[PDB]
Amino acid sequence: KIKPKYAREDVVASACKQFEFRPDLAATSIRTAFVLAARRAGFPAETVDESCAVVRGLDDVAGIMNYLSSTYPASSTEDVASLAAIAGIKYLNGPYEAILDQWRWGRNDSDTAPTRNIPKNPNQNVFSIPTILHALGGLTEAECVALLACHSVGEFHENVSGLESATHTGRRYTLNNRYYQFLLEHERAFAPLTVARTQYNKEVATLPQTLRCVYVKAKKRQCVVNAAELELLKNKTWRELVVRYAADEELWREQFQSAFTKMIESNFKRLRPYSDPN
Ligand code: HEM
Repeated sequence: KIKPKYAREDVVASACKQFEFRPDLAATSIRTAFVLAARRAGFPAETVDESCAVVRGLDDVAGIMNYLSSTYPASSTEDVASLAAIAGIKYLNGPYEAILDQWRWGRNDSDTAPTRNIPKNPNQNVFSIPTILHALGGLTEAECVALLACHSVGEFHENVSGLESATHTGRRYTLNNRYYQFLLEHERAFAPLTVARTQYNKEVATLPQTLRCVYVKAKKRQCVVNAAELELLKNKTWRELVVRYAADEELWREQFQSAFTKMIESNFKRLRPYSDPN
């Protein structure tokens, strides 16, 4: 039955309206697509030292998801969640047109036991970034690198990373290739950041130790990036992709949409090609 009950653009439009009153939840909804995919792949995170696939800071997003599901019953919650992430990209002026046009449906709301992969080294606790990203549907290195431009939007939260009033790149509301340009520009100025225990970050059981920081200007904005994200700039092939995306927005948009689609389809079976229900 090539028969979704609803039009995918209606769900996207309904999520966008929510974002119009809660603009901050667009980027969190995008992060949620990664959280879900990382969890299906066996990489749920406990610490942002590994990735932002932590379960924390998603209450308000779950609020919107519940609204969308009530609004669109008969849809699976997983399908709705992927469309909300896509709506986040749209809201944040990101490239989403191919992702939406090629969107497939039928994601099973399975009741699957959470799994956590175990590193080969007994004294290793965090997985590398390539290990995690490649596993989100079998991504190429180009797709992995393309996906990280989601860090060009959103911000840090006290119950997730343990700090507030910081972003990756100094901006929050445009999802483009500025991420790559930012990393390359400030690569050598990033310094270790100590995240202190405060009365506001108690939800973060173990504060991250690998965060690094630059202050960018007539006031300074605190810009924060994982040491691991920066260390990849030392890898030849990774860096050439960062350099390339910094200069070639068109190429980046293509790879981004291809990666994002693989991610939101990863570890789902029997997804169905979309047909207009009308
Ligand atoms: C795999 C390595 C990754 C690392 C180390 C990492 C690190 C982080 C950190 C520290 C934050 C701040 C979280 C907070 O305090 O709220 C963040 C936020 C965010 N990340 Fe990641 N991340 C990774 C992967 C990804 C991927 C693959 C995506 C998208 C597909 C993504 C999308 C986002 C978005 C949209 C935000 C902002 C969320 C918000 O504003 O609520 N990240 N990331």
